[PDB]
Amino acid sequence: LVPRGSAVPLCKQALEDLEKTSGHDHPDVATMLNILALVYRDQNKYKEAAHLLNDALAIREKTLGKDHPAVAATLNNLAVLYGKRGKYKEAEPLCKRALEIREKVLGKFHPDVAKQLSNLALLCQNQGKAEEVEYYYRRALEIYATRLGPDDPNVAKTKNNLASCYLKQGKYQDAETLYKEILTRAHEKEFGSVNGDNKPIWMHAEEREESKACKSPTVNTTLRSLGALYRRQGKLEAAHTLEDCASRNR
Amino acid sequence: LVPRGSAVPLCKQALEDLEKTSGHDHPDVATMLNILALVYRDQNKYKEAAHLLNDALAIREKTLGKDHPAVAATLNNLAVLYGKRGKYKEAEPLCKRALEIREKVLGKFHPDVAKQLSNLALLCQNQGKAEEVEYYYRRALEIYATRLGPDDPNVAKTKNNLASCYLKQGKYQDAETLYKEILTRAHEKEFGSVNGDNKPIWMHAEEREESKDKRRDSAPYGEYGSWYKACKVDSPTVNTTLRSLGALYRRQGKLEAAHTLEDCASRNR
Repeated sequence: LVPRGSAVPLCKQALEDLEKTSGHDHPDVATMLNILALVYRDQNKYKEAAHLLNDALAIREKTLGKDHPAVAATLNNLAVLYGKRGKYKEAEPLCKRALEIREKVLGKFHPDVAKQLSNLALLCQNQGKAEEVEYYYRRALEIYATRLGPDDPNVAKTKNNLASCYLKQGKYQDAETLYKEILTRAHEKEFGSVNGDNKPIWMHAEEREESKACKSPTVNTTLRSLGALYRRQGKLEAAHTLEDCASRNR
Repeated sequence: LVPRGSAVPLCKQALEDLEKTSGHDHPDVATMLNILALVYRDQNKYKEAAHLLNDALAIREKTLGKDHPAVAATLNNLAVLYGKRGKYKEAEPLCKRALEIREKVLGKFHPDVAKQLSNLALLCQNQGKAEEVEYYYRRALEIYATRLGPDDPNVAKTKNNLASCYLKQGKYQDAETLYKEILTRAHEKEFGSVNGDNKPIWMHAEEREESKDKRRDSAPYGEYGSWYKACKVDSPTVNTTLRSLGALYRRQGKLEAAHTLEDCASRNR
C-alpha cells in the first residue's frame, strides 16, 4: 500500500527532526517509531516492525507508565507482529501482561477482557498448550454468557471454539454437550419453552436413530460438528439429520 | 496499530517540511502523503485516506509519467479505499486504468493480469453487473488455465467464482459443467486415466439417482472401500465444489445424487 522506495528513509528524517525539535525525551518519539513500525508492516518487514514497537514500548513505559491504556495496545500490536512470524512463545507474556492491565482498568468482567482471553486462548492453541486454551476460553465464555444475552453470537462462537479444544484433548462428551446447548438455545429462539411436544433438532436426530426444525453460519458449523460426533459414535442416521439441515439452510 | 492521537500532526509536519524544501510536485511529497494515507487507513478513516492518495496520484502522474508502475500501484490502492466505503462506481475507472497499464507493461497474458482481472470482476459483482463479472472472470480463467497447471489453485477458485456468477443469472447448466470439471480433474489427479472402474464421484451420484438408491453412505456401492477411496480427494475448494453441485442437484430434485456428494464432503471434514 506504500511503495517500497523512499518511505523508510523519509520517516528516519522526520524522526531526527522530531528528536531535535521536541527533545530527545519526548513521548512523541514513541508515536514516530510507531509510524515507522506501520510502514515496515506494510512492506511485510515483520521483524523490523516488531523491533521498533519495542523501542516505542520502552518510551511509553517511561512516559505514560505501566498500566496505561496505550501500553496495553502496544503490547497487543507487538504480540500480533510476533505471532505473524510464528514467535508465539515470546508473544504470550506480552499478551498476558496486556490482560492484567485491562483487568485493572476495566474490571475482571468487562467485555474487552473477554476479547483478550480469546486472543490469549488462540496463542496457546498455536503452541499446543491445550489445558490453557481450555482455561482461557472458559474465562471468556463466563463473561460472554453472563454479561450478554443467550442469543449473542460471541457465546456460540466461544462455545464452538472451546468445543474444538475439548476435541483436541479427547473430551468428546464435553464438546457434545456444548454443541447441544447452542442448538437448544437456537431452537428456543422461536419455538418457546421446548416442551415434550417440541424437541430440538438433535433429539429428533437421536430418536430417528432409534427407529422441520431447520429455521446462521455459526449454527451451521455446530450442526456439522455435532454431526461428526454422531459419525464417530456410529449414529449415521442422526448425523444425516443434522447434516441435511445444514446443507438445506445454505 | 498506532496510538489514536498525535500520529497525524507528526506526518503533516513531515509533509510541510518536504513541501517547504521541494514544492508540492516532488515524488518525496507524494510518498509522505501515502504514509499519511496509511496512517488514516490504520484509524479506519477511509474518506480521509483516499483524499490524500488522490493527491499522491496527481504528483506521481506528473513526475513519473501516466504509465509508470508506481502510478498503477496507487490506482489499485485508491480503488481498494473506495471499495471499502462502498463507492464501487468510482473505483472501476481507476481499476480499469490500472489494468490497461498492467497489460501494456507485462503483456496481455501475464499471471498478474489475471489477478487484476479477478479484482475487476469482484468490483463489478458489488454493483450487480453480472455480464461484466462473467467477462472478467472468463478472461482471468483463461490466463490461469493456460499459463498455470491443471491443478493450480487459481483455476479451481476462478471456476467456482464464475459458476457463482452463472447461478445468479440463471445459467444453471453452465454452472454445473464447471463444478464437474473441477471434480473430474481432482479425480484424475488422484487416480490417473478414467477407466470405467474409475468414474468421478458425480457420475456415481447420478447413477444412484437413476437406480433409485435410497441406501446412502450406510453401505458402500459395488466396491468394499468405495467411500474411503473417493474421499482421497481432499481440498477446502473441492468440498465447496461438492456442496455447490449438490445444491444444483437439489434444484433439479435429484435428492439422492445431492446426498452422495454432500455425504462425501462430510467425510472430508
